[PDB]
Amino acid sequence: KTLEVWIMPNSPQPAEDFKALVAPFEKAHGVEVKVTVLDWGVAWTKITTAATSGVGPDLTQLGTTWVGAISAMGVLEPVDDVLEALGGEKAYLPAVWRTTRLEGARQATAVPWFSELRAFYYRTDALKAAGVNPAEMFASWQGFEAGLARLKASSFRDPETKAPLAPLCTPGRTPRTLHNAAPWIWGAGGEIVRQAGGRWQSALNSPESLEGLYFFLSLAQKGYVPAESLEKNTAQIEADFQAGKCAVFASGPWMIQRAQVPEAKGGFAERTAAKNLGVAPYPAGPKGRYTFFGGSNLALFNFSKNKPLAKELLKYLGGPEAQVRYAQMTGMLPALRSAWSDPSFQQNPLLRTFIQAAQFGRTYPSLAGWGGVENLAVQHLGMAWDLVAQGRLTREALKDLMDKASAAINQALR
Ligand SMILES: OC[C@H]1O[C@@H](O[C@H]2[C@H](O)[C@@H](O)[C@H](O[C@H]3[C@H](O)[C@@H](O)[C@H](O[C@H]4[C@H](O)[C@@H](O)[C@H](O)O[C@@H]4CO)O[C@@H]3CO)O[C@@H]2CO)[C@H](O)[C@@H](O)[C@@H]1O
Ligand SMILES: [Cl-]
Ligand SMILES: [Cl-]
Repeated sequence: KTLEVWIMPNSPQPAEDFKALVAPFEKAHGVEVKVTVLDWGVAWTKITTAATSGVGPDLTQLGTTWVGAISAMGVLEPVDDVLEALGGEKAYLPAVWRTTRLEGARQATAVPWFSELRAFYYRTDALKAAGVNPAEMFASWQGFEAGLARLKASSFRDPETKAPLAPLCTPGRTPRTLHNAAPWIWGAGGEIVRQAGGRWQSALNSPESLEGLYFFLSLAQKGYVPAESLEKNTAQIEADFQAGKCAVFASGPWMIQRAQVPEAKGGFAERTAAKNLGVAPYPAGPKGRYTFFGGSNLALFNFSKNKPLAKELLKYLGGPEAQVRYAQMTGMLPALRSAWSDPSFQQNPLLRTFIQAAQFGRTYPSLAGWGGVENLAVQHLGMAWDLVAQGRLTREALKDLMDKASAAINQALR
């Protein structure tokens, strides 16, 4: 008679934080909530195994980009009633509302839980020593490359590591997602997929998509990303920025919360980076400013034996008080627009920078096939990183890889 909820690791002690969050719900409803944490690397497989077997929790977290795929399997309970109780369409950013459903579907299948978007963390101390004005460096693509050139030339050394800092750390290992690449594709005027003629097709091989992708990967090729970074994944690069190896690195808003937590508690409060932390939005590309905007939603399996209490929990987790409290514990942003006004978010100057970048937030379409698109894109992007690791990424070779990515994506989408 326990409600069961599956979550990902959204906070340093993620189960304890989730239990603290729901204790008022448990007391008001006379029920216990049992939480299971799934690592982000394995969550998709465990959630899809529950969807196919009918054995699983009442509720699951879903990354926003997963909602279409899980909804298309016909295993999610409608939640238009819950979203109505929370304020309906009006209560959310369009970028958040669009993740409540499979695109074109009638009925919502997911409740917004938290939002996140990407921006650049930078070392305030390293840019000052390099003579870089952050407002110029993060204005434009030309600004960004000029600032990296100045950071490469800098004699600055981290006070702890006593060594120079990489201008930019970005991972070169085959990525799990396009989160890092997408702003450069978009800033150039391109897109991952495009809807035309009542079908979706790859646009990764568009002149504009190839422009942004080449710009981004050539920064590594030009000496602004150290060879060692190419051999790392996102978690390893995050550790490198925290350990004082990187002047600039792109991530979500949670690293602000982690900068106030001791290392022994899973943050980096003691590190120089934590004490010299800036944030700047992605620079304007040729065709405008964009960043990846995502987050997580909650879904109810239609095979749950506790749908009535599970919907009350969704209403609780989706509502103002729990919205504020969980974003405070995780370092994410509320999903619910009203909750953004809390002074805990507005008066935090680093998080305010994320708040202002949300105007340029861009999302993926909520497609049934999205996983398969992203998986083919990332496997080809990996091959392009391997060329960067040889100094052999040319425009010709990047186009050849993206034409192959585009053939396989169009096959999958058909
Ligand atoms: O693509 C699916 C989905 O992605 C969402 O973005 C997720 C990322 O997928 C995920 O890798 C990222 O994970 C963070 C996590 O939130 C932090 O809590 C975690 O914090 C760590 C800490 O940084 C570590 O030092 C320590 O080891 O433990 C704690 C956690 O216990 O750091 C990781 C690493 O980046 O979280 C992203 C935001 O949820 C998108 O939002 C969504 O749209 C996509 O659908
Ligand atoms: Cl990438
Ligand atoms: Cl896109």
